[PDB]
Amino acid sequence: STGSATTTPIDSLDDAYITPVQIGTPAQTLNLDFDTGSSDLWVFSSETTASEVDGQTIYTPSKSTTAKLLSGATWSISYGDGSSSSGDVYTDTVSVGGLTVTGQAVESAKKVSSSFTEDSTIDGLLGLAFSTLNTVSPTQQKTFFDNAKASLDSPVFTADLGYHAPGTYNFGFIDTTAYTGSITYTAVSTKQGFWEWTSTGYAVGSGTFKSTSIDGIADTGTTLLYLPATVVSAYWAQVSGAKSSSSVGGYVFPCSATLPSFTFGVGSARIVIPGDYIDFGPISTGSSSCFGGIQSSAGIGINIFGDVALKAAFVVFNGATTPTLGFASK
Ligand SMILES: NCc1ccc(C(F)(F)F)cc1
Repeated sequence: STGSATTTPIDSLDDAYITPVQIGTPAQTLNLDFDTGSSDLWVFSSETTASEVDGQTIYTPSKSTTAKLLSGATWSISYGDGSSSSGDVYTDTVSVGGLTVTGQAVESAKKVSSSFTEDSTIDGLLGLAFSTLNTVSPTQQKTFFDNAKASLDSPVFTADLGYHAPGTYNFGFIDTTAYTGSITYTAVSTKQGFWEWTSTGYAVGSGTFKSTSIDGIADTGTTLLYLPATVVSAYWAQVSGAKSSSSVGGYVFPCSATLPSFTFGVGSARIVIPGDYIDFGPISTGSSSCFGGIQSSAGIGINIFGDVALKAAFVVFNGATTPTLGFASK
């Protein structure tokens, strides 16, 4: 079997992408943030504290004839930006773009952090990292991808994120019309539970390519590109008037500037991020200072190839017994 679903930016800056997901019988459609950096499927629900819900669509297990309380199971998660949520666990039927999994753990949020509350467009997260990171206790639960793996034609899913435009998540097949050239595959380490790989180097604009190993994770759930301080300094040095701001918390640049492209290496191949992808607009309404899409990972402890990088490519998440990551130009 296969599945295919359209993913849509939640705002004009591509801060995140939402994908419709059908949960329960009869179907309750929620717009979830597909996150290859986490491994929990959690949703706003009828159990969420009422003051913590502001316009989200909620999952109501009592209206689903296939929902089953997973007795005694709880979950609690904290993301790298300080966000947090927790609750109990149901099992139910979950369908993504025609692909159906029965008995999927659906984690019902009783408490959500303020970050999720003030984002009315995101009804929950669908984790697509490895199941070792799932937070359900005492019995760890499998991700949607892991549960679907057996019935998929191929144990892969692909991310084709658009720049200020809709994109596609495909499950079980590789759309050979969605990219140009060849797909370059590279090895994945699962030791930390992430889609972790090693980039072979970088270049700024039309400058020389610097061969150097950059270990990082492919994370559709992170907006920006977080790279070591040496790389990020070399990039912003080429932008007149750019500077690292302590009050803003990162590199800003004059909105009048034009940004150079950024190239990262995948084996012997190169993926070019257009300079326009790195512009995240004024730091405040009316400001002439703009926020940069490439920031330092020094405060995070891990390099993150977020949406800024992934939307420049067609990305294959190959969940075979030896997992690999595929990158192609598009
Ligand atoms: N997108 C999920 C996510 C968020 C943060 C991290 C961090 F901070 F631990 F690297 C990993 C994964």
